Formats: sequence, structure tokens, C-alpha cells
Amino acid sequence: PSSSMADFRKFFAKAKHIVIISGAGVSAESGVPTFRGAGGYWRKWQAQDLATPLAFAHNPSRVWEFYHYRREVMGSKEPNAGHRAIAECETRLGKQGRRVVVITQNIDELHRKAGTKNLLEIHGSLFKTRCTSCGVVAENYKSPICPALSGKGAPEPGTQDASIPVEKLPRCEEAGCGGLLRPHVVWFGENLDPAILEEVDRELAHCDLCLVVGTSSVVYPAAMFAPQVAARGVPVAEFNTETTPATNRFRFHFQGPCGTTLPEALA
Ligand SMILES: Nc1ncnc2c1ncn2[C@@H]1O[C@H](COP(=O)(O)OP(=O)(O)O)[C@@H](O)[C@H]1O
Ligand SMILES: [Zn+2]
Repeated sequence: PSSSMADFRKFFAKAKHIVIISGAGVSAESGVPTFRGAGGYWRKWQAQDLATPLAFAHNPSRVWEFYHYRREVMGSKEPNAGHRAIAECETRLGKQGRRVVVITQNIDELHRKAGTKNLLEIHGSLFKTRCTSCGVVAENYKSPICPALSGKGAPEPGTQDASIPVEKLPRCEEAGCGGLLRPHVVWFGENLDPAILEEVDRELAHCDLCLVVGTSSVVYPAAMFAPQVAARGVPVAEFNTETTPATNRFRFHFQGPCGTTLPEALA
């Protein structure tokens, strides 16, 4: 792939509908713990262990403890120069009648915090709940999400499980339900929301420029959004610290932290 910023800029100057696919590398730059790698653990598990239907079915209290800790740490995390360059790009181009949409795998909402309005969160959000009984989804920013989780979630190895009884975990407040809430986060092995995927497909079909930023490009189906785009001949530019298996399928590859490359690319 090419590494010509000048050539990318020539495409960027002309594009009227830009799709920006963002992955955990954008969150990593804000110091947000991903628990994916390389040895990133919460006390004795990683995200592969706890972000699963299995985990929630065996030990919903431990899963909530994990997500509680992640909700709490967000209070000390802020968007980085990558988030901000993306948000400013959307607002600036919007004035010119040009569309910028962010499709993010990230659940930390930092794109929103930076000001992005046109955002598809394909894996959910740490700050939404879903009721396991009625299915209602709701925004929830409360610290702590429930009284039993106050002071819990500590990440140090050896920390005892809170072992909160399921009736003291977050419960649905819909009249007559009272069911157990889960984080509204897509877990490994679960299907993504068809309506969101319908929106994703509409943007991919109409864009004339596509950026893939901070993404390892092995998690499906998100690792197959950009190939469909390049097939129509639209340029795909990758911003990542390392080549991925999907690198040689892109028009541009700009190595380095996306907070360093994006402000120049989107200026
Ligand atoms: N600071 C960064 N700037 C751009 N890309 C990054 C940065 N840090 C990590 N990356 C890349 O982000 C990707 C992380 O992938 P992963 O942890 O699987 O999350 P995702 O499933 O969202 O891709 C890897 O390609 C990693 O090299
Ligand atoms: Zn309910």
C-alpha cells in the first residue's frame, strides 16, 4: 500500500461522503484498558473470558463487577487527538455539505465525548443497559450503577468476588418487569444488531472515501467492512501502529499512533 500523505490528501479534498471505521487502537491512545492484549488482565481474566454469554450465565456478579470497573475508570479518561481530529472533521465538512460517519467497535463513548454526532456503535456501550427479560435498552451513567457495586470492581489480582445476589444487581425499572439487566455490549459469539448493520451497509455503499483507524482487522464482521468498500474502487486508508492481515488490501497505510497521523490527514 502507498504511504503518500499528499496523495491521500488529494482524495480527501474531493470526498463528499467519508466513512471512518475505528477500533480499540483509538481508545488505547486515551489510556482506556482493552483487556485484549497483550497481557492485559482484570484480576485473573481478560475480556475474552468475561465478555461472553458463558461468563454472564455462570457469574453475572463478576461480569457486572468487571463492567462496573470499566464504567468507573472512564471518569478519568478523555478523548485524544485522534478523537478530536475526527470530530472536528465531521463538523467542518458538515458546513460544506459533506458527510462524515464514524463506525466504531469501541464501547467507551469517547467519540461522542469529543463531539462526533454521526456515530454507529456496532458493539454497544458501557453506558447502556439491556434487560434480559423484556429487552428494553436504556442509557445509564450512574456511579455506581447500583448500591451493591459501590466500591467494587477492584482490578488487583487476589481481590475477592463481590458475589452480589442477582436480585441486588442492576434490575429493570420498567413497570412490571424488574428483570436482570446486562451491559448493552455485544459479547463474543453474539450477533450484532441487524438494524445497525443495515445502517452500516447503507454508509459503506454510498461513501467515496474510507479510513480504517486503530483496528486489528480480525474481529468479524467489522473486519469485513472495508473490503466491500475497496471493491467498488473507493480508496481505503489504514491508520495503525502495525500492519494487520488486511493491510495489503488497502490503498494507503500510514504507520504510527492514530493520534499522530489523523490530525495531519484530516486537516
Ligand atoms: N495507538 C494506536 N494508534 C493506532 N492503532 C493502534 C494504536 N494502538 C494499538 N493500535 C492497533 O489497534 C488494534 C487493536 O486491535 P484489538 O485489540 O483487536 O481491538 P479491535 O477489535 O477494536 O481491532 C491493533 O492493530 C493495534 O496495533
Ligand atoms: Zn425488563
